[PDB]
Amino acid sequence: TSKVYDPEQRKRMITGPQWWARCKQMNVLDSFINYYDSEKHAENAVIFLHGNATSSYLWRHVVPHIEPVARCIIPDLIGMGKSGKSGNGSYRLLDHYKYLTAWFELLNLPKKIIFVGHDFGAALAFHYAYEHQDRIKAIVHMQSVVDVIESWDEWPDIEEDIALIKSEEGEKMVLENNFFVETVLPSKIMRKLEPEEFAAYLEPFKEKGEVRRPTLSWPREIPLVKGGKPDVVQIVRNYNAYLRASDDLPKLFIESDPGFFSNAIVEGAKKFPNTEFVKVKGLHFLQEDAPDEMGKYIKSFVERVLKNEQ
Ligand SMILES: O=C(Cc1ccc(O)cc1)Nc1ncc(-c2ccc(O)cc2)nc1Cc1ccccc1
Repeated sequence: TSKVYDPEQRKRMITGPQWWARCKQMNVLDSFINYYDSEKHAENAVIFLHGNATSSYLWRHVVPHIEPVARCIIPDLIGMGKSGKSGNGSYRLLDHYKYLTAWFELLNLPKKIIFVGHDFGAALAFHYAYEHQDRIKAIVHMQSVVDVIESWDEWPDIEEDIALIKSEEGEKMVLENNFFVETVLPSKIMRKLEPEEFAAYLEPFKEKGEVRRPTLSWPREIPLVKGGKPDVVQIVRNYNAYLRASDDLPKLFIESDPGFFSNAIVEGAKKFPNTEFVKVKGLHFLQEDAPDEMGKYIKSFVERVLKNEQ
């Protein structure tokens, strides 16, 4: 089976260099963060968090829809995109969280922040919210790490694949063969990316070896109760319980159709009260198939949240 280019994409296409020229770099702890900042309307802040294999580039066609209503800030996570590397070479969830929260404290953020999370980027937003429950205005999430994996009731039995990624054979798949960037990323986009678009995802991880570590450390953080990292499992248990009780926190979930393990994620997402559910066509990286529909849904949601707090 093959995929085809979107014939109208090249006229709107934003290349890697075009995106990176719109970004800025700032020191954060012992390293630095590359990020996009739309600057205007700073009384609110909408922070977009990518997950594994991607970078701020993922949001490039989504964010213009929201910039007119609120300041939009989009980082490259540490070790990813054009950001600096982690000082100790470690890329666990808490390593990312350490750099991400240090970056927040330098951005002049409002008291209450809006988060937009994908993949493990949503796990970071959820953990931040659990630890700063008075700093959260709204949360948008999608194809997200919503809860632990405790059984195969909703999740397909992925045990054999998890054992693979945790093995030395999985390490070679990532560090030598770039599995998540070269294979998973295009497999989980419906359209075919333009060559320049794939090149922007490939560029941080173009060289073999240890530079690819973040794309191996992320799946090894999976919150599988039996065999997962117990510190990550606890983080996810804690913020899941918080989210299930957060009746007063308005949320938006963008379902992807047919998505990627969608059923398990939706069933977890349904347990969080005050969630508006919308749906777009896509797989895992739904930003690359329905960015304008997503941007419009997010814009209306933010507008509604702002109008009803006032
Ligand atoms: O890594 C995870 C973590 C997770 C996600 C959601 C959740 O409720 C609990 C834990 N899941 C995962 N589990 C399996 C695979 C996977 C499976 C097969 C394959 O060929 C490639 C990747 N990928 C992933 C990455 C992923 C999927 C969906 C949403 C976020 C992150």
